Amino acid sequence: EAAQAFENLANLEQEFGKAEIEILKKQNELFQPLFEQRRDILKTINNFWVVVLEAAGDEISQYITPEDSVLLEKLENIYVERFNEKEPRDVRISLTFQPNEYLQDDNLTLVKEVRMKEEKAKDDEGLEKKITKYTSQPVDIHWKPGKSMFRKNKKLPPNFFDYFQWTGEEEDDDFDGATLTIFLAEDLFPNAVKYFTEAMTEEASD
Amino acid sequence: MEAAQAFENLANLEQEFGKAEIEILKKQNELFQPLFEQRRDILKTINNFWVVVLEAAGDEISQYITPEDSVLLEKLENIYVERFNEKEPRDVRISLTFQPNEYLQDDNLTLVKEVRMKEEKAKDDEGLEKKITKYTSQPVDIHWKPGKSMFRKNKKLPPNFFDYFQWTGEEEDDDFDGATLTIFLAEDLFPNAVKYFTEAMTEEASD
Repeated sequence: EAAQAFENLANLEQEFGKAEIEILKKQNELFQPLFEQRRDILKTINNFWVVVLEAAGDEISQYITPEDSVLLEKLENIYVERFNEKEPRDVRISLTFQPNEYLQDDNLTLVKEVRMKEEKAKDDEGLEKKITKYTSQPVDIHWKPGKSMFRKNKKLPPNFFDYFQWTGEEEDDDFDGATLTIFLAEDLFPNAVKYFTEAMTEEASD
Repeated sequence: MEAAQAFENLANLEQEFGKAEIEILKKQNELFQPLFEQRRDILKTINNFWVVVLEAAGDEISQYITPEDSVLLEKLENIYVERFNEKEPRDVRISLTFQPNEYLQDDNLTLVKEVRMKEEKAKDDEGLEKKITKYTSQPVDIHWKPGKSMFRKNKKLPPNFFDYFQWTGEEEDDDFDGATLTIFLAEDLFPNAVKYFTEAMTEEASD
C-alpha cells in the first residue's frame, strides 16, 4: 500500500499548504500594525539600522564594504511589507535614506519587490519536482555621478547594494538574493530591536 | 533626540509583539494538529520513513547521527510533536515510537521528551536585566538492552542523537545545544517531513 499511502500524503500536503497560507495571512494581519508603529519610532533613532545590519552576522557582513558602510550611515529605515494578498510570502523591502553623496535626492527610497513562486522542473529520472523560486525585477538606482555600486558585471565580488540588481533569474549569478531576502524579512527585520539593544550593551562592555 | 521616549515606546511594543506571537502559535496549533494526526496514521505504514527524514534534513540533525544510531532508527515507526500546554504553545512533547528491536527493552518502545520554556532575566555586566528564553527538560531514563546503551557517560565523547534524551538545558558546562535541536525538530523537521523524505527518495548518486 505504498502507492495509496503516498497518494494520500500528497493530498494532505495540499491541505498543509492551505493551512500554511492561512496562518501566514493571520500572522501578517496581527504584526502589520505593530511593525508600522515600530517603523515610526525607528525613524527617529539615528544609525539604528546600520548598527543592526552590522550586528546580524555573516549573512550580511559578507557583502558590506566600508564604502557600503558610509552610505548605510545615512540609512533611516528598513521596512518590509507583505503586499500581495494571495501570497503572504511576497515582500516589498524599502530602504529609506537621508540625503547623501551617493543617491540623487529623487531616489532616497530604494524599493525591492521579491515574489515567491512554486515551480516545477523534471529531474534526470523524468519526474517533475516542486522548487521554490524567489524572483525580482532589477531596480535602477539614480546614483550621483561616479558613485554607482552596481557591479560592472558578475565577476567582481558583490557588495550589499548589488542586491537591488539581483533578479533570481540567472543560473549564472553568484549573488544569493533568495537567502538574503529570507534573512532580511524573517530574521533581521522582526528581531531588529533585539539586535540593536544587544549590540549597544555589547559595545559598551569594551 | 528623545531616545528615552523612543526606547520606552519600543519596549511597550515588544510586549504586544509577544502577545501577538502567542496568539499566532495557538492558531497554528489548532489548524495543524488535526493534519499532523491524519499524517501520523499514514506514516506508520511507510518503511524507514523517519530514519530517511532524519538523515536528509540537514546538518543540524545529521551532525548527531552515527552509524550505530542509524541502525536503531530504522526501527523508528513514528515521530510526533505535540504542543501539549494550552497556555504555552511553545512547550513540546516529542515522542519517538519504535518497533521491537535489539536496543530497547519492550517495555520502553516509546521515548517521550518534554521540553518546557522559561522566559527569564539575567544580568549583563553593567547590572541590567535582559530577557532570555530558556528551554529545559527532565532527563529521560531509557531502558536499554545489555550492551546497547546509546548514552554517553562523560563529555569527551561527542554527543549522539540519543544523548538528546539526557539533555536538561539546566547546565552551563554543556556542549550539547538541545534548545536549537528542539526548535529544529518541532518547527523544521516535523512539519516538512514528507518533503524531506521525498527529496531523499529523489537524490541522485555522486559519480
